[PDB]
Amino acid sequence: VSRYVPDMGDLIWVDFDPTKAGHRPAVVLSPFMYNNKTGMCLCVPCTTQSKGYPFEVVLSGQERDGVALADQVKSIAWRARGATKKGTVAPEELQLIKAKINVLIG
Amino acid sequence: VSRYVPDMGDLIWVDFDPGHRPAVVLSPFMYNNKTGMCLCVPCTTQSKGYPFEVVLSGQERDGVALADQVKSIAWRARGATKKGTVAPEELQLIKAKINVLIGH
Repeated sequence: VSRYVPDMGDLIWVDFDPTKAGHRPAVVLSPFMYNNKTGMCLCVPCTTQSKGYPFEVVLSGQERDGVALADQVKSIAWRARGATKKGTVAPEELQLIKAKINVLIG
Repeated sequence: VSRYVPDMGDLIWVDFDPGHRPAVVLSPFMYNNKTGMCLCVPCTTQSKGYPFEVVLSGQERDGVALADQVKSIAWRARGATKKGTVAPEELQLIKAKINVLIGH
C-alpha cells in the first residue's frame, strides 16, 4: 500500500486541530516533489459561505460551490494531520488563488 | 498609546504556541492593520543547509528565515513585537524562494 501524497491543485480534507471542526477542506499549492520529500505542504483553507471578502476564490462544483481563502496560506504537516483527497480544483481556480497571494506578498 | 503594527519586511517576535519565535512579515501594513493577520515565515538561529533557508545577516548575530514555511497568523492576538527589519535583498530572496514553490 502506498500513501496518497497531495499534488498541486488537490483539494484535501485535513485535520486543523486535535482539540475541537477536526477537519476542513484545503487547496494544496505546493508541488508533489516538495510535499512528498518534506511531509509538508502549502495550502489555503476553504469554507462553504462567501462573505464577499476580496481574497475569496470560488471553487465551482456541479451543483454546489465552495470558497478558498487565498490570503490564509498555511504550511502544514499533511501526513501528521491525515490528509485525504477530496478532489482537484480547476487550473483557473488554482491560478486565481496564486494570483491573489501574489497581490498580497510583494 | 498606539499598538505596533507590522509592515512588510519587519522581523517580529510572536507567540507560536502552544512560547515565542521570530518571523519575517511578508504582507503590507494595510492588510496587516485591517485584518489583524499577516503572512510571515518563521526564523531560527541556526542554518542547517535546508534548501528553502534564507540567511539573515545582522550586526551582531545571524539566523535563517524558512521561506517555505509561509503562514497566516493573528499577529495582534499573538502579541507581536518588533525585533527589527530585514534588508530589501533578504525580503526579495525569501519571496523568490516562495515563488519557486508556489509560483505559476
